[PDB]
Amino acid sequence: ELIVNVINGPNLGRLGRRGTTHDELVALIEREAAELGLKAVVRQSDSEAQLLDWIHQAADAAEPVILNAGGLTHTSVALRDACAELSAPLIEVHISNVHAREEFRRHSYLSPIATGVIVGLGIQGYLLALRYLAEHV
Amino acid sequence: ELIVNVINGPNLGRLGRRGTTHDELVALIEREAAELGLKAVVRQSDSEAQLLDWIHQAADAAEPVILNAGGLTHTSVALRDACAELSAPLIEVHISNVHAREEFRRHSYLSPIATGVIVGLGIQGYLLALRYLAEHV
Amino acid sequence: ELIVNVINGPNLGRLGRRGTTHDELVALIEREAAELGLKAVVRQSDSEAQLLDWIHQAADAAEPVILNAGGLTHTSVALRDACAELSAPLIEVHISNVHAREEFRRHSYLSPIATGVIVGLGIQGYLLALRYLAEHV
Amino acid sequence: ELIVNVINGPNLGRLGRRGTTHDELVALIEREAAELGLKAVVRQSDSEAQLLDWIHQAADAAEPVILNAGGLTHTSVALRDACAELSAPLIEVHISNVHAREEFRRHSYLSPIATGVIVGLGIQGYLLALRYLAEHV
Amino acid sequence: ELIVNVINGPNLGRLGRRGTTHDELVALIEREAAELGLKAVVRQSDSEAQLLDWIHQAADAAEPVILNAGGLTHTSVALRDACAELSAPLIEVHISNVHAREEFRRHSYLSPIATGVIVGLGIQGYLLALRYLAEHV
Amino acid sequence: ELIVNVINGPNLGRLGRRGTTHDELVALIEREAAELGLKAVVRQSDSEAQLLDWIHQAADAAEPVILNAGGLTHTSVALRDACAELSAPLIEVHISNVHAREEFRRHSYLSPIATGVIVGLGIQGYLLALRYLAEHV
Amino acid sequence: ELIVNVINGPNLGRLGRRGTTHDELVALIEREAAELGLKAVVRQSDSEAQLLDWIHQAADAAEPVILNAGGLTHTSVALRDACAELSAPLIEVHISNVHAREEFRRHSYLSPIATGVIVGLGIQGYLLALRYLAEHV
Amino acid sequence: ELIVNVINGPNLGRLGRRGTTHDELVALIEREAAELGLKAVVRQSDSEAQLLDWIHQAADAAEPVILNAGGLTHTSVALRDACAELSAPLIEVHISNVHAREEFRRHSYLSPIATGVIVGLGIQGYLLALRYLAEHV
Amino acid sequence: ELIVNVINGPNLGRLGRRGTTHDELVALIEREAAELGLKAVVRQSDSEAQLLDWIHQAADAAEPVILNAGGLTHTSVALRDACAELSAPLIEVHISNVHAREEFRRHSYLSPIATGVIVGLGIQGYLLALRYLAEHV
Amino acid sequence: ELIVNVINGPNLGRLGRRGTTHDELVALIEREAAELGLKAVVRQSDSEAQLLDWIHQAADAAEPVILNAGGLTHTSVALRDACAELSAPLIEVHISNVHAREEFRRHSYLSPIATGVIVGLGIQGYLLALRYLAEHV
Amino acid sequence: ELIVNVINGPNLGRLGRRGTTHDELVALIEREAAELGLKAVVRQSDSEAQLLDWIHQAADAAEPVILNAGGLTHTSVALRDACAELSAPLIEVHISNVHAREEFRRHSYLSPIATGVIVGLGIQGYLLALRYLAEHV
Amino acid sequence: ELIVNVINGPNLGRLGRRGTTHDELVALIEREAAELGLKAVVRQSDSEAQLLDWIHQAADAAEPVILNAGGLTHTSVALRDACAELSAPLIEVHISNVHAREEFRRHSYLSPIATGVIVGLGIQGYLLALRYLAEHV
Ligand SMILES: O=C(O)[C@]1(O)C/C(=N\O)[C@@H](O)[C@H](O)C1
Ligand SMILES: O=C(O)[C@]1(O)C/C(=N\O)[C@@H](O)[C@H](O)C1
Ligand SMILES: O=C(O)[C@]1(O)C/C(=N\O)[C@@H](O)[C@H](O)C1
Ligand SMILES: O=C(O)[C@]1(O)C/C(=N\O)[C@@H](O)[C@H](O)C1
Ligand SMILES: O=C(O)[C@]1(O)C/C(=N\O)[C@@H](O)[C@H](O)C1
Ligand SMILES: O=C(O)[C@]1(O)C/C(=N\O)[C@@H](O)[C@H](O)C1
Ligand SMILES: O=C(O)[C@]1(O)C/C(=N\O)[C@@H](O)[C@H](O)C1
Ligand SMILES: O=C(O)[C@]1(O)C/C(=N\O)[C@@H](O)[C@H](O)C1
Ligand SMILES: O=C(O)[C@]1(O)C/C(=N\O)[C@@H](O)[C@H](O)C1
Ligand SMILES: O=C(O)[C@]1(O)C/C(=N\O)[C@@H](O)[C@H](O)C1
Ligand SMILES: O=C(O)[C@]1(O)C/C(=N\O)[C@@H](O)[C@H](O)C1
Ligand SMILES: O=C(O)[C@]1(O)C/C(=N\O)[C@@H](O)[C@H](O)C1
Repeated sequence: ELIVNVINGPNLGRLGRRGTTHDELVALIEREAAELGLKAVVRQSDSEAQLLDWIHQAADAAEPVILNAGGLTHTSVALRDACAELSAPLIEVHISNVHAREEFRRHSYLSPIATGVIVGLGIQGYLLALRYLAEHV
Repeated sequence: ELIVNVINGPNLGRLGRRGTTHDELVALIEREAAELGLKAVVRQSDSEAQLLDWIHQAADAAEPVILNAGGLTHTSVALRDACAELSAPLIEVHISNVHAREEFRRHSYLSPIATGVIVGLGIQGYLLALRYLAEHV
Repeated sequence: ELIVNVINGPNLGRLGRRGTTHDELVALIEREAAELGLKAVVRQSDSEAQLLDWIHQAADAAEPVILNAGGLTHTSVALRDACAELSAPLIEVHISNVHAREEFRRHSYLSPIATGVIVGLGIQGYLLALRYLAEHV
Repeated sequence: ELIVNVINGPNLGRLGRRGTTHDELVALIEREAAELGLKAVVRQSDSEAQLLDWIHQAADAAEPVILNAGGLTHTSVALRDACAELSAPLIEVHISNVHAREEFRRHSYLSPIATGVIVGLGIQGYLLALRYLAEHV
Repeated sequence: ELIVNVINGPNLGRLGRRGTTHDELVALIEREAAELGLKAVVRQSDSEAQLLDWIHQAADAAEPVILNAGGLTHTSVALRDACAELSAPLIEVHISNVHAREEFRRHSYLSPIATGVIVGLGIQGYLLALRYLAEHV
Repeated sequence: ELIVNVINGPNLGRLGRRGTTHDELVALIEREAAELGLKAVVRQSDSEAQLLDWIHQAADAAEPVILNAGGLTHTSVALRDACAELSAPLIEVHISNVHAREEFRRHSYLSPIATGVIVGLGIQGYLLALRYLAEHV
Repeated sequence: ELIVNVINGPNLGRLGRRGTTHDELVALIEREAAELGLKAVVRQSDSEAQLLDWIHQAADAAEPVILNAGGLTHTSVALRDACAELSAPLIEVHISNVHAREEFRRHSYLSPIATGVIVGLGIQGYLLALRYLAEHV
Repeated sequence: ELIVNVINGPNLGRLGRRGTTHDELVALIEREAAELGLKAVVRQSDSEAQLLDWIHQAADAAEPVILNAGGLTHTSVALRDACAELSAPLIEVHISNVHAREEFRRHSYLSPIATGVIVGLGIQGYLLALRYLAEHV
Repeated sequence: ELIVNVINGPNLGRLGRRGTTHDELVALIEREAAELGLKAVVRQSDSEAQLLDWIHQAADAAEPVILNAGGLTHTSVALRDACAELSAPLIEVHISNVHAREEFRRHSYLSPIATGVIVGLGIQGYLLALRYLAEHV
Repeated sequence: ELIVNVINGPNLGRLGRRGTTHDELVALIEREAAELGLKAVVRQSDSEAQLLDWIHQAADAAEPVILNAGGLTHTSVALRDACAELSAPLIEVHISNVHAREEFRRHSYLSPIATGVIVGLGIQGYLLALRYLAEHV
Repeated sequence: ELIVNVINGPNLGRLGRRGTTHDELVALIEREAAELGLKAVVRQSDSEAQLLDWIHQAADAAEPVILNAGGLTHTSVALRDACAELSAPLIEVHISNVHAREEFRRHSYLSPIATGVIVGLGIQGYLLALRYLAEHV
Repeated sequence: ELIVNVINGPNLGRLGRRGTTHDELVALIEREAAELGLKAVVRQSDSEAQLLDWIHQAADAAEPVILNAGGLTHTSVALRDACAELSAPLIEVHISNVHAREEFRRHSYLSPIATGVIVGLGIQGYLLALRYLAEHV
């Protein structure tokens, strides 16, 4: 199927003063998706409720999700539970290597329900997640 | 007093694809409340802030609350603290038996401040909570 | 610099039925700030996303922050991460002595990134935080 | 006919700090109406213009009105004139015995155009007004 | 000057079920004004505050006012006081002969500050008020 | 307590064409309040319903009120009744000496429930009311 | 009575690229109405629901209607039924001679309930409909 | 299941000047539904698009529908097609006996896809449709 | 010219529960358009008035239209008439073979004014319509 | 053609404290237009963008324009360029004799593209511009 | 009089990346005003129309204005003309020494109508303008 | 970097009646950008303030700008000053050869601060500006 949802959570709108901005990340993702024959829909919110609604829509549409949940990765049971309804693949992405950072960042509520997880590969992590989904149609 | 607040948290709007829908649950609750001589006000949100506001209103009105907080049961100190202001009974309800599921679901921030807790009895749990409140006027 | 942000999180709007109201707290802070030659901007929200936006603005303006995050003190990685972007001082304040209360309240995601922390001194804690910032220009 | 309008004027939203709240009053009225085979539509406003619009709608629908106009009972010719257009019964209700209070409260612009008046019987006054209308179909 | 304000108060929107409707009254006034070389601006509200704002605008513009205040004729000091600021003529109009009706309708807060008063001549009263203003330029 | 509410009713927005404007009056009040160690919150409306809501808020906050109700002084039972709920002092102020004017202005629905009344001292009346409240803490 | 409603349906906003524009048509109608001692209220919509609401208002006001329903002439039972409630005359107008065009345009749901019908006389058809209504008062 | 949707189309808001009003019809339906152990959700629109959305929601919820489509009964393929998605029963209702009226009213796009059809039994037709659905659970 | 409008009418938003969703259809169209050197603007509405406005815009821009009008294909003269203003090609598309279905679906108000018509080729019908327009520049 | 646009730019809303107000000017223009068999549409804005939009509409409608651009007369190339699209006459009007004032006011970006220019004849300048257009049909 | 308007034009919201921010400038001005016994109202816009409205309000209130018009200093006749209506002092301020910069910045439309002008003294220029107005009451 | 801003000023929305429309220009730019590996964000406004905000965003994002400012090219110091904050390249584009037209069009406030300028090459000028930026990364 063509459509892949890329959903970014809290503080990811701040990319590029936290070099690559979130707008630039959207552009990079869109270009790579077109190359792969996909259509990427990229969304970012600091609101858990908004993220939940986007995940609910992806469940109702049976669309795959690439999710970088920011701080809610480590803290939100609610976001996990929304993701548990997804029928298509869920790929967890983090820009930083969360396993090399504070202890609290080494625990994810999403990893057990995700198909797979990419961390520490920068923004290329998103592009690699897209290529997985393209080669897994 | 006639009025009981029934407040549902994250992902409870998704009932009936997660058979009984949330609209149907509202109908069942309303019917049982009328039978018991009560009026039930049933509300659902995926927003912690919205849930907090509803709990604040119930505190200011000295109205009892039946609360199924969804994932925030396990995670939100803020929701607990809002519930601590309530003067009337607080009944915690979960549809599933949270004690039979993942370890993280066996811990609730609400149970220590609730009057009581019903889990694992399905949607009938709400109806049983209503009957407690009716027989405790 | 003149401006200091005072940001209150969940349930702090309920001060004075939880004697001093939040409006009164704003007045007290404003008066003390004028005495110190500062301008205080006091804001309160029960919404994590709203708190994040206010912290983002303070980062972009290089303004100091006095933050009483309420229940999110103990639970929100996202709020921590927003505060990590601040270049000016961050002073954590709690009205109650959180170290004398439930175990879960003795852990803060903010303390490790804050300049300093004041707890248990009541509403005067805010005024003392302001005086620190004034004497540290 | 099934429908009865119950219209409350200024300060009646403050019931229960001025024990029974306005929400509770609505619940009590609704329950009694169902028992009587009626449907009660209960509305409250501190705005004369809003009350006038509700009375205008009841005139256009030929629906009966139970009206507790609050302070406007004693002061508003405009509200009287709107009520003069009603074709169905108008029942004036006051919770307090207005004849036992200040002199200005013993004069009503509505009493001369009302079918009848109940005062001093508490919130039961509304329920008794409903029973009149039910037995007068 | 060309412009005359015609301002109708409470219950005057109900003309023609209380034969001529308020829309028809506007049409009649507009036609007569054009014949007289004037421009009539006709407005109606059940809101005292709205009437006050229209009178305030006419004061700031030094425009004459034809005012049929409905029930507020007999009751509103506030409307009187707004009219006291007018520099151009104020003509009070009532469709019915208020002196032939209930005692309370025979007292007007506006008559002492009006240039003159027309009552009991029907809707033609407005047209006669316009002709006064035209012949008094 | 720091906060005092100053509430102006109908036509008081027109000050300074009815020299000192309402904006200027707000400035004068704010300055005097700061001198006295108070915070003044000054509001004006031509809407009775809006005034009622502001008085309701002051009742719920146990804050004192300085009220110049304009024409509603003489006419509104509803405004009186809202003021009767206040627990802190109510000071009635009029700029003009109402006892030297028309007979209808010599009767107030508010005076019997007010702590005290200042009339005829101009805009300084407000400043004197503030000084009373400051010396009565 | 002065008021006549002129109601245009789908595609009539496109006049003057489909020479005379709809704005110009409104102007022509208004001028002719003034000459005849009438007031014309001219409205156009591509929305059936909006047309229905305008017809409902004309029924409640007992005002005559000149209706050029565009394509809905041939297709809408709902519009017919709304027009059946009118007590004053209904004049059907079409700019083009619908009887000289496609077969489907030679059938109207409105003609059987209209007083009369004018087709093929251009925009003058509206002006002639107005003159009928003026001479039939 | 408890919930039944009752959907009324064009001109059904005009009931009771076209004796029983639409508000009264809602009341009658609600009462009968409660007696039968159901919950009725009654909606009316003159907009085809709005009716389509309500039918779409009933399809997604697998809820039964009682539909009186007004004039669109005879004309709308789109409404038919929306109803074809319903999995629960569809009961077509008309207040009037459409088979005794104009020829065009004797053809329905909905009858072939409806479970059954009630016509000519007045407003009781709705109540009888509800009783069918209750006895067919 | 680059731009082609693809306009879908009633019930086409329901694709993929009526496998391919409307979002997916948009993606497929966009990709094929880019391959052909075109830009496709894809819009869907259940509102006739909205469809009319989109067709009006395409007329004013002299842009070609691919139109799948859903049920309005068979019923709307208004939509036909809007399409008659188009100067660029109009291609009618239906996913299903309408000639193999109910008799009423074998009649189209659009076919006589369309350049051409594709039916029964699924969603590929849209892509084939795009390729026609690209090879006809 | 009947319609003439009269467009006023910055500071022209302030007429009558800068005797005749802008409202009065509108009235005078409307009356003169009716006498001449025209319809005048009079608009005023302090926003260049708003003026541009009004000129764009007049270009699309092939309607004549009487333009008093205020200060933008001397400064705005953008307004000139919008006026260059007009096909019907453009008449430039100024109330004051701009040639007798500061040097900067003696240069207009509009005069070279206008049909003609009237200055220094007061508000009658507009009426004379209207009479030109009427006699030039 | 207490009130002074401080109005900033285009690009002045960008202060502190173009050290002192606009928020900080507001704070500095407010503090200095309080010291001088004044109340400063500080506003900034990139919209000429918005600046014009603020100047219009200051004219109607007979309040003094400190104006740093940004680029419109050199270009806007409209802003000049609005300022010409002011009866109280107008003080022109620029942060930079405009006489040391490009030739076009050495010409101001405002200087000839201003009381006086301060340039090149930084943000202190505003504070010095305030002190002028305070010593000139 | 991928993103380039293309910003069009006054009257550029009117392209294609002033053959290629603004929508078509957007399409052409988008296609060329994709070919070059860029993402173009194309915006048009007749509002100087809106253009300023878009330039401010591009400054904060360190994104390059292709700017065709329309008439403001020749007149706006404010727009120049906003562009002076840009750190990435600024390319000035005009469709027409401004040096062959009126004298006032041969002067630009933007040229001295732009990297470079393209005029007179039609809409291809934008595409050539994009190719510069792509080859200058
Ligand atoms: O490295 C990442 O992508 C992160 O998701 C960014 C975060 N917030 O935006 C973190 O909280 C996190 O642990 C890692
Ligand atoms: O079983 C329940 O009712 C739950 O509250 C549902 C949840 N979210 O909606 C859970 O997160 C939960 O643990 C149990
Ligand atoms: O004592 C405080 O100031 C607290 O921040 C208040 C809280 N919510 O408003 C707490 O959750 C907390 O632990 C302490
Ligand atoms: O007793 C009552 O019900 C009253 O209507 C309440 C009032 N306001 O809410 C009064 O002003 C009144 O006289 C009595
Ligand atoms: O006769 C009139 O015109 C009146 O103003 C109508 C009223 N309300 O609309 C009255 O209250 C009145 O006394 C007379
Ligand atoms: O003198 C005053 O302050 C007054 O309150 C002003 C009024 N309206 O604004 C009056 O109606 C009044 O009697 C006195
Ligand atoms: O000729 C007319 O006036 C028409 O009503 C115009 C139409 N739409 O605007 C038609 O559909 C029609 O048949 C005739
Ligand atoms: O009799 C009915 O219920 C009808 O549905 C009412 C209609 N519109 O509201 C008709 O168009 C119809 O044929 C019958
Ligand atoms: O097959 C199609 O594409 C159709 O247009 C779909 C419809 N509604 O969405 C029909 O009403 C139709 O006849 C065919
Ligand atoms: O005299 C006029 O009509 C003017 O257009 C008024 C102005 N602004 O409203 C001027 O700027 C002008 O030069 C003349
Ligand atoms: O130096 C100043 O304060 C200026 O007003 C700032 C400007 N825009 O914000 C200029 O255009 C200017 O010439 C000087
Ligand atoms: O030729 C161009 O692109 C121009 O920028 C268009 C204009 N407005 O849209 C002009 O004012 C201009 O001089 C040239």
